[PDB]
Amino acid sequence: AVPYNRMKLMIVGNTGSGKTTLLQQLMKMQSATVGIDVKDWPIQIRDKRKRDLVLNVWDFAGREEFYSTHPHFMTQRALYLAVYDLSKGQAEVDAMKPWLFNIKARASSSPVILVGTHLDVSDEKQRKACMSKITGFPAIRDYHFVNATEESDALAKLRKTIINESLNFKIRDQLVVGQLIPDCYVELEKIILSERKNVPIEFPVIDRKRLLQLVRENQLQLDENELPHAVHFLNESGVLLHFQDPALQLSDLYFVEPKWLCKIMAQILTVHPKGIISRRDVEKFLSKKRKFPKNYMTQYFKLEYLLVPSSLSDHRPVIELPHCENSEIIIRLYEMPYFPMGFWSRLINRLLEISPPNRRYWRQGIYLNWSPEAYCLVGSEVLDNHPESFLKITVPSCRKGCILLGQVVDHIDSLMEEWFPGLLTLLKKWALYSFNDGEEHQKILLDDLMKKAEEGDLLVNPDQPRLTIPISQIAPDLILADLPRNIMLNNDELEFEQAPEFLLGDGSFGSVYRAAYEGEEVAVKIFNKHTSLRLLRQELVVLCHLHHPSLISLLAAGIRPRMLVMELASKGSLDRLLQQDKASLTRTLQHRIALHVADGLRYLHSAMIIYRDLKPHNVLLFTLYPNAAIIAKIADYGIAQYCCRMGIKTSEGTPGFRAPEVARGNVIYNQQADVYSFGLLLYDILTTGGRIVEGLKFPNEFDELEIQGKLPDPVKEYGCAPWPMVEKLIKQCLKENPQERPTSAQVFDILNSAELVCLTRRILLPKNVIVECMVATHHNSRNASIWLGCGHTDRGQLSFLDLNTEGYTSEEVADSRILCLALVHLPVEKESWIVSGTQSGTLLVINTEDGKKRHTLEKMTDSVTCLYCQKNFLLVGTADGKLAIFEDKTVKLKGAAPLKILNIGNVSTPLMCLSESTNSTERNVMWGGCGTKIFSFSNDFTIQKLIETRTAFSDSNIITVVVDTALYIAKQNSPVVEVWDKKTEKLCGLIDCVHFLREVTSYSGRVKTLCLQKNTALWIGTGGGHILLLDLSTRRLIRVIYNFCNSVRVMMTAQLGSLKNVMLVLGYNRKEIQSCLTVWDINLPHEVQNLEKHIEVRKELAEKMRRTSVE
Ligand SMILES: CCNc1nc(Nc2cc(F)c(C(=O)N3CCOCC3)cc2OC)ncc1C(F)(F)F
Ligand SMILES: Nc1nc2c(ncn2[C@@H]2O[C@H](COP(=O)(O)OP(=O)(O)O)[C@@H](O)[C@H]2O)c(=O)[nH]1
Repeated sequence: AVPYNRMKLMIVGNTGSGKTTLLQQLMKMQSATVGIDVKDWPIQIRDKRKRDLVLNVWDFAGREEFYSTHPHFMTQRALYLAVYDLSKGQAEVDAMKPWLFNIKARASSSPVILVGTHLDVSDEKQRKACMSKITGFPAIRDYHFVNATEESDALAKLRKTIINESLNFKIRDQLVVGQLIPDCYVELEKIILSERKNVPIEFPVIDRKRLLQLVRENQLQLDENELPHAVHFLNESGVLLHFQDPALQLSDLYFVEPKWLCKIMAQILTVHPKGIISRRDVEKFLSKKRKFPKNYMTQYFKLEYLLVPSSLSDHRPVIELPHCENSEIIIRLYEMPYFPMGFWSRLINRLLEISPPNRRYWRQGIYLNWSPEAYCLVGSEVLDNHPESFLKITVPSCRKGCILLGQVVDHIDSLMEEWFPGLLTLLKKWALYSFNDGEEHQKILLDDLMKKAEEGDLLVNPDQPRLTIPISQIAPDLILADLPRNIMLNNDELEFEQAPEFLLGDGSFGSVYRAAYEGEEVAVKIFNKHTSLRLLRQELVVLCHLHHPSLISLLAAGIRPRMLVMELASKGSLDRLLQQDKASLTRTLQHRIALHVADGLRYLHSAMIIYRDLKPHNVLLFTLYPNAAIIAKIADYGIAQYCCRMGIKTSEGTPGFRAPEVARGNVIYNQQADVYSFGLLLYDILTTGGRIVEGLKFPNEFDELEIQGKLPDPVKEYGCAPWPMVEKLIKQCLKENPQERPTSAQVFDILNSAELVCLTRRILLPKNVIVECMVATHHNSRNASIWLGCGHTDRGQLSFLDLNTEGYTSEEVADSRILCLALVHLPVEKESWIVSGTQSGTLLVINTEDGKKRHTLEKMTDSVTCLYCQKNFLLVGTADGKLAIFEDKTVKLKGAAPLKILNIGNVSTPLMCLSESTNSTERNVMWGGCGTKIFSFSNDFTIQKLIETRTAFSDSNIITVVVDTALYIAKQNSPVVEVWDKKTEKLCGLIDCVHFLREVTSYSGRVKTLCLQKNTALWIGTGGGHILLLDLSTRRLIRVIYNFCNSVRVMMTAQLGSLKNVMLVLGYNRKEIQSCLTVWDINLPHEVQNLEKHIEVRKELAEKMRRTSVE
């Protein structure tokens, strides 16, 4: 709680007025001030206990050219002077009036002194009357007309004033110098002083990390929670500058020397018509520790062939209207008292769109000429013999000019709705009509012409009814004549009813009743009585130009009852289907309704439009049939506003579905503040809308989640089944730093995957415990438990992961490394038993239910390499290839050998690829291999086929075999898989692995696992971490799957929750190993096709719509 006494002064001094001269004479070569020039000014008041008053003084430059960049520095908590000469007379105060008017809106809680200058040649008696009449214009406390350069002025009353304002001037009833601010704040300021000396001279900036390091490094005791509050406070007193604005993206940097930013305009001013200059090559001529000075972020200065408005000429150029007649041209008018500082800059910027041409943009008017058919001379014409100012648009009275005027007036009214609120009141529109051509123009304000037209669009001369002028060619914005002629109401062919029964939703400003239009069914959106035409145009700027097959469409629009006919969504909104038909949302439809909305948002954000209102009641469905082309459109663009790279300043949003910065409306967000609403939609789709009704209880609890943002784990509490690939969106596109969210194209891309609609679970075993052999549970009904054979320790462990609970309940039952496992499921006597094959060569046996039933079978001659489980025959393969046959009747027997060894090889030949077939169900076609030699056998235990494979990678032993109609053979470190036919016993195909991997990439394209789906496709798992979804048919590649693992160890097919079709996968993360277990849904090969055909369908739809729309 330390005292802090340092206020800021802003002498806004016009040119020639001697603001610098008065400051110099007050604070005890003066060519001009090129921009702001900040100084300090210490003083000690006469009172003994008077706080040390030091005024951070800004000697604001006053040439008109600089004005466009001024308002961004005029902030609150500052006493604005004003300086106008008196040798000019009553004209000088009139010329100073715009400055006071601009102060009146940029900061109106700031006291304003007002001081003349150069009283040596003044006539005070005249100007005193109008100066008193000045006291809309803010609280000009006290005029203090004073001398020029000598010392005969009591203007030091400023000090007096401010020390009164030390407690009179009250930001929220506080004291500007008496704020009991913590000592950590002042310590931050103290270290900022030295940081300004340490920071590069021509590159003043510090990052966040350095600030966070020095906070604790110098024992400040400052917490990270109040740290942004501390930054904001110091920015208020003006010792540093920080731009929280997400649209600017400069939230990372911190500016320590505010004396530098003020002069960047001056420097860049003097780095063919102006506003055209070469690339900003001067960005590297300085220190510039980046590819720009002080960071790469200079070019984001909202104050590359260059355009700058400040240096634009101030004379109306030599441009003549192609036509001249009262009948042939419309002219709109806006009556405004004072052009806000920085208007024409924003206007030129916004009107540098060329998609609604020889230009001629001067400092106070754009000009856009396509041809003698259509031009739009937006320009300032104060020549009215009146004090106020007129902004006038001029267009030719043909339909092309109407389509131009009706868009220019929307863009101007969006400028004046987002950036300049104070004007709208002061703003007063006008339309210029004339009955008999040649006579002068007669004006009528717009609020009256709108009603005169609503009554009837045949505007009558009040003097004599013999003259008639249609409201079309005088003001076609009001009667909706500037619209493509395909969309126009035809009320004869419309039969709506406003009755209660025929009602649908009620989306905020309006209602939507169903009706008939041409014979089909439609959704007539008649507006309320208290609704302005501006909202109609705000929706008809989006609904009549953009065409996309995931956005709602317009069938008509008319001004008589002010409706908007739109196509009907038969199946209902997303909310009314996420509260009733809960069980109709499968895992496919839940992804289609999130892909179509993402595509809609992509097309929106690609036309410079922000939606801002992505609720779950503005996602309409058309057909719940999971496999279609147009499932989910978007509707209710009631507050959708244009959004360039500059950003938006208003704050509209339904409480609970807003970005974190939208709620704190002080900052200016951008298009990427919408992806948060989409993430919230995705969180409300994943959990079947539980959050909706939970937020319905309390509006404060509904809005805290967009302010506090403590969202639960959706899989834990709400009960939803795990979707472990979309939970990487919901946990990514819900962040707090807007720069770190995925862009809309990048969240459409992540959602345009067949993996996401598949990876169905994902488990990570504990740190550095590894699996080498997996076996599922054949019961599939007791629970979802999958025993795993560990291999990390020298001894052998037998873990048992339980899939639904994720509890790794390992155990140590083996002495040596565990190599193979198998589950014998005999309903006879309820004998479900798991046996294993150790690297030592013993067949350990364990019962699932019995905690201790270790009936260790008679150990084989050598180690164990594989095992296989109607026919309940156990076929054990040793490293010698001495295949053994046990039996299921000896499950209780503790050590035995039921049948004889069918030895087919020696110790040199390792035998582990045993497999059966799904063709004809006859186990007699069991295949396999002993060493570098394939073989088969049957129940007769005879070798009915031995096919040696001795014919660089062609000299390796066998690993896996699968048999549906041919043979597939993998061998150790083989980029190929040697195919064989079971009829000719000859090698037919050679499916090269790395050849296929060449599209995604001493190549580690190994083959460490292999599986074969029933009759659809292969799953070839590569030791490099890829899953080759090879098509079984002839050669086609469905998809290669990667970027989730580093080495796939084992793969197999299992069953979960009494339903089949899951594909377990056990993978390495390569000495730190994180053994991972994905569980795919084996519908994946048919999915990659169905999804790709769907996408390719609607992309054709989107192109047929957009291309034809140009006509
Ligand atoms: C904001 C909703 N607007 C629309 N809504 C619809 N369709 C429906 C919306 C619904 F919600 C329900 C519904 O389930 N209801 C239950 C009772 O309460 C409301 C009606 C039924 C719909 O069509 C049959 N079509 C077009 C529109 C658009 F405005 F976009 F044109
Ligand atoms: N009329 C008049 N002008 C003065 C007097 N003393 C200084 N000036 C002018 O006032 C100017 C300073 O005005 P300033 O606010 O810095 O103008 P800016 O640089 O364009 O913003 C100097 O350039 C002087 O030429 C004076 O006694 N009478």
